[PDB]
Amino acid sequence: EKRKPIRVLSLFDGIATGLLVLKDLGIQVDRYIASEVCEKIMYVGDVRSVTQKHIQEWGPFDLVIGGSPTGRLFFEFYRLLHDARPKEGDDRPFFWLFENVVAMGVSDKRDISRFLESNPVMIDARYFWGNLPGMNRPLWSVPVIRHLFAPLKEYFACV
Amino acid sequence: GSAEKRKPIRVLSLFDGIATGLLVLKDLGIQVDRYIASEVCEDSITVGMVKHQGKIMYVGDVRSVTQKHIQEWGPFDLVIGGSPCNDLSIVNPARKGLYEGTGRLFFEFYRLLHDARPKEGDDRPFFWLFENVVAMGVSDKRDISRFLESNPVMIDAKEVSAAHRARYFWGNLPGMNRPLASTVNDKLELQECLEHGRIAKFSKVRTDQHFPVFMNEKEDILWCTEMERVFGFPVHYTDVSNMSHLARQRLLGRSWSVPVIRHLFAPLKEYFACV
Amino acid sequence: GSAEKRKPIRVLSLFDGIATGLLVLKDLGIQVDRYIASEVCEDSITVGMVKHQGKIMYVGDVRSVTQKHIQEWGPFDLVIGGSPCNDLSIVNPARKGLYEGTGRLFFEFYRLLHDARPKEGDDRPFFWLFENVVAMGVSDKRDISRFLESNPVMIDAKEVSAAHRARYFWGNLPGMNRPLASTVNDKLELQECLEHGRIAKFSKVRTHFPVFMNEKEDILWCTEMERVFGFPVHYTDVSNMSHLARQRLLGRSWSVPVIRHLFAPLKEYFACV
Amino acid sequence: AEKRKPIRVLSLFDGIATGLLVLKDLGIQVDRYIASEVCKIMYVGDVRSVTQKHIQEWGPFDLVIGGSPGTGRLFFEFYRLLHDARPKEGDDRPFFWLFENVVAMGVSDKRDISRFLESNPVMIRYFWGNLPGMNRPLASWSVPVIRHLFAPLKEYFACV
Ligand SMILES: Nc1ncnc2c1ncn2[C@@H]1O[C@H](CSCC[C@H](N)C(=O)O)[C@@H](O)[C@H]1O
Ligand SMILES: Nc1ncnc2c1ncn2[C@@H]1O[C@H](CSCC[C@H](N)C(=O)O)[C@@H](O)[C@H]1O
Repeated sequence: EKRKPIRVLSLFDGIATGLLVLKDLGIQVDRYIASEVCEKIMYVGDVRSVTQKHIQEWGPFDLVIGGSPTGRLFFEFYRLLHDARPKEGDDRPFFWLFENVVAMGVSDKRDISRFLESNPVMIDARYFWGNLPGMNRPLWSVPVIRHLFAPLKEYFACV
Repeated sequence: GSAEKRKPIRVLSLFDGIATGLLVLKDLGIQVDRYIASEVCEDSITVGMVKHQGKIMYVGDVRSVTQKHIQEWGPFDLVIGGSPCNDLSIVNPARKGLYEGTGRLFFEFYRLLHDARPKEGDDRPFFWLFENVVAMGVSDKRDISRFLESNPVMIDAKEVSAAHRARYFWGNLPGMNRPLASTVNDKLELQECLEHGRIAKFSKVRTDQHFPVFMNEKEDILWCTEMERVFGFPVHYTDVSNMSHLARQRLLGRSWSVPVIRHLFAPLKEYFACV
Repeated sequence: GSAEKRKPIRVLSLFDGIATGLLVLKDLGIQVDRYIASEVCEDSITVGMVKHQGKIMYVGDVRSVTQKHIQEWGPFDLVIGGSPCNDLSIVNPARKGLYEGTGRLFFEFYRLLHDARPKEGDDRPFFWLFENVVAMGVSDKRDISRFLESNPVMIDAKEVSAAHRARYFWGNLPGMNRPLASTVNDKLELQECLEHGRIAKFSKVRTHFPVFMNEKEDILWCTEMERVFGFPVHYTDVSNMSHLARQRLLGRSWSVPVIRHLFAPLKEYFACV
Repeated sequence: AEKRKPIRVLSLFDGIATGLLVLKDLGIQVDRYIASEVCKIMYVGDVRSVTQKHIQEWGPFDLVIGGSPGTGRLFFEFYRLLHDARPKEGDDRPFFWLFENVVAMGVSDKRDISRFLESNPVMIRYFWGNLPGMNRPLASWSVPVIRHLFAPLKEYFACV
């Protein structure tokens, strides 16, 4: 019931973008685990090696971020999301973000919006899906993720 | 470890095809509470609609099914599915893989399965089955096994039928890898599947330059009824809706082998009501 | 007026189609000694050869059967036939008539019948049946009746089935004009012939779109037409035939209950199971 | 097996009195000549009015002729008359027939007529018949032609 430092799971293409944005906002970090798709802050290698058991042991996680500024990188992210989400009945704050380029298949955008149950924020240009306050939508990339992540200051401890 | 009357089974069937799951469950004597099927091909929907007398509740495209739908229509005891394989098969040179094309339909399964399983603390029996081809990329198979947290069982219908048909089966059904029982009911040879006045060249048939049957003086391919027997279906199972022989052969070519599904489903008799 | 054991019936079927005659004879319990069929359509031959387990002896084009063949293959007790009608039907404006085109095929029947008739002094029972359409020219009907020395009986399958099909039957079968029995097997309504989840617009089909399904208009399915003409379901589900080929085979066929009505008095002449 | 008797003729020929003139040219006695067209020497009108019973009553017949110097109607009416007038099995009495048509006919028509009559035609016009001399192997108005064709009839029937 009190503000604690954030714990992060990153499938982002830039393994350190999330940590830099978080420290840029002054948010304390108790955990930051980075992974990549290829083909305690910690690098864990291929996402193909991260099992659900690893997600359990390293967790709990408060933030899950992924994407890159083809669709294989989304579903992997999706998997991690599913494995890191709080179970039903747990109301603790949990947030996620997924970025991709606007130049994508219209089918890809529709599929991602369906799977995430959310419509994207367009920023001229990139697409950003998330459940942060302000990313609710109808129907480098560092400072923009900073502004999008700003509401995390009202949920986790700041230094 | 508690006592209760065994209840009929509730099934969610994605990519249902010609309703092999319901046919097999009925043949095992398992009572079916409800059977919700997701399918888009109108020929397959007509087959399942006719041959099972409107028991199936069709819900259309698997991508039109939300988690809210799974909760409101559920609970489900059995979630089964065999997604399209044209973008997974190494035979296709234009295959887009598991993550693109029609391959990503697999994730819909992965999606709805997760929406359908019981919440933590619910010890109710819950079973699932996902089927696909053996001849896919090693990376595709590895990734499917990663997402399902299960390693597949390889079963070939040739052991229990007259068809060469090796498939991967992921799932938590009891005793999936157990040996298959060969009974008298199974037609192990192609000759047993042919119509009167036809001779089989080989023992088993493969799904060129081969017409598998001789009729009098000429060569010939299999008839629709003969493939129905080859795949284990009742004769004339696909004889609906004026569809061409090519349409029926296509429907049967994508389907599950009935005795294989029967082998996989049989242990469900110890969990649900039986007629 | 003499005594003898009833023997199985010997049949010559010209223009046999999908072997309706053998089906009807079996359904009546009449034992069939031999069934020789003349037919040229490979789809029809396949239907008859599969559905009757090689009992039929196919002899090909009716024009390749000589009188010596009738003697050597015979004797026959029953000679049946329904010759093609495309050149007799007034619906066809290119019709060549009874004496030209495929109309003259009738005379082949007329020929073989006369080759199969018992000789003078032979009182053995001998029956024959020739069938064709009602919608032919008056002169063609008069000439068929003159060559066969018989006047036709008009029977419409609509009395014992869900199909409008009025046909002329020449022959000497006992009591061909007697009233038809509407039994319990008879599906008099098109609705009784449809598959699950389809609704019939009309009581009897005349072959627009005769059925509704899920608020969508549709033509008859193959099994539904099989029921409409009185055949067993899936009787024509052989040989990878297109749906159009099945509809063609069924559209040329005899109505099964009508042939059953016509053949039934044969039970008092031949061995029955 | 008896002495020669005058000939009895059934004519469906196009040309009502051709056969009688040819028979008189050969000096053959005629006891009966029944003439008909498709449209004791009697004309009887339309062949549609001629029945098996009329054939039996006016008969017996020794010679049946038909044709013309579509072909289907003419030939099939002739074939009906030939069948009705033919001697029954066991009757070995002399019986002959002839059918003429123009050579300008459908090939299928020629094949069908040869099949029905069980004979191959004499080309000259086409002439089918069973007279001695009209026996032919498989292929690959003016009345003296019928005169020579009918010549063998004076060895089977009485001559004036
Ligand atoms: N988007 C979609 N939603 C639901 N079903 C789909 C679909 N896309 C394809 N399908 C169906 O998925 C099926 C995969 S083949 C599986 C057939 C089934 N196992 C049987 O035994 O009959 C095909 O029939 C195809 O029509
Ligand atoms: N020259 C020929 N010799 C034998 N059969 C022929 C023929 N020409 C056409 N036929 C056949 O004669 C049939 C006439 S329709 C009669 C069908 C049959 N009464 C039934 O109930 O099924 C057609 O099937 C056609 O294939």
